[PDB]
Amino acid sequence: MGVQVETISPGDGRTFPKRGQTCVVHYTGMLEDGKKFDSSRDRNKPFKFMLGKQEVIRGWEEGVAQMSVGQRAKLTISPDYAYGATGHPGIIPPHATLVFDVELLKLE
Repeated sequence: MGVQVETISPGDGRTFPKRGQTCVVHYTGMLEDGKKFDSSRDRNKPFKFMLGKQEVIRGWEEGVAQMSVGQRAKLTISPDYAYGATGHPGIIPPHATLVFDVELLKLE
C-alpha cells in the first residue's frame, strides 16, 4: 500500500503544500506496535523540509501534500513508501509499517 491519511484535528482546509515550499511540522514516529522511534516534540524544535526534494520518505512527500496548514493528521505508511526491505539498523526493522502523528504548523 501507500500512505493513508487520517485526520486528527482540522487545518484551514484551504492552504495545501506545493512543490518547493518548506513544510514546518511537529511529528512523532512509531513502529506498528506503537513504539516511538523519533519525535520532534521531544526535542522541542519543529522539523523543516522542502516538498519535492526527497529529504523525507515518500509517504511524507505524498501524505503531507494532502494536509492543510494547521492540520494534525495520522499517516500510516507501508514499507515501500518508507524504509523498505532494508529498514534502518537499530531503529527501524525490515518491512516496517510506520505511523506518524504530524502537525503542519506553517509553510515557508
